[PDB]
Amino acid sequence: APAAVDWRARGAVTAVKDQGQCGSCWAFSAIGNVECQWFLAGHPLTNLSEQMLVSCDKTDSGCSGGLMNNAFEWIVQENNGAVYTEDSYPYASGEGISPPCTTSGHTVGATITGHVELPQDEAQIAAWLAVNGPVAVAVDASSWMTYTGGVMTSCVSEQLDHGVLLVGYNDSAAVPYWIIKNSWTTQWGEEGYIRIAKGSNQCLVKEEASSAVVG
Ligand SMILES: */C(=C\S(=O)(=O)c1ccccc1)[C@H](CCc1ccccc1)NC(=O)[C@H](CCCNC(=N)N)NC(=O)N1CCN(C)CC1
Repeated sequence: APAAVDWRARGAVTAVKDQGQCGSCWAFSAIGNVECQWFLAGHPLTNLSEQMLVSCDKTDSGCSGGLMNNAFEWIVQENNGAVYTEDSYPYASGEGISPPCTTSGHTVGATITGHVELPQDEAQIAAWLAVNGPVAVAVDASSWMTYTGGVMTSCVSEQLDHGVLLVGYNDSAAVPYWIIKNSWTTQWGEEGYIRIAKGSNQCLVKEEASSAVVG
């Protein structure tokens, strides 16, 4: 695989978002993945709707949490692959209350045909990401509360509790690392991103890795 990949440098990753006071991290992870996959299929980079998932995906629990794999399956099986634009279905749950699901009035921004669940293997995930783009991952982020920068090497790795987006890696660095897009504003971490060490299953990053499929 390439020594290092950074999909942000390639124009494939939208701005860092803010879930607000809502446990919708799973929807931010799934949507960020779709955004990147849609771009990488040759379409313009477009913000898509986390609210669609939070309000309408009843196999998940809105501001009380969810699974990115459930979100991808909902999009395909219950929403015929359609993912609405952010502009037409804007985020409204930042104070913890998700408005009721609505269908009419929204504009489809992207379409997916399925999703893949990747091996629980950091090298295989990296190699897949280099060719196929950013990957949704579940992590234990309990120990991320005071992170302000650097490569994390003792992430508490005990219980999957958060969903984020792998956007790159660097195997050439002194301490190889993953580059992760979080959804806690750009004031958190490294302009909204975190680097965790790569090779040691930091934060259980290998355990629940997946991606939408476009086309
Ligand atoms: C989002 C995580 S967070 O950004 O809120 C956060 C904050 C501080 C530290 C760490 C993370 C979301 C929070 C859901 C929540 C739960 C209780 C009270 C209030 C909000 N976490 C998740 O949605 C989580 C994502 C991991 C998916 N993978 C997995 N669980 N194997 N999933 C769930 O929380 N979740 C899914 C499973 N279901 C049985 C329980 C709820």
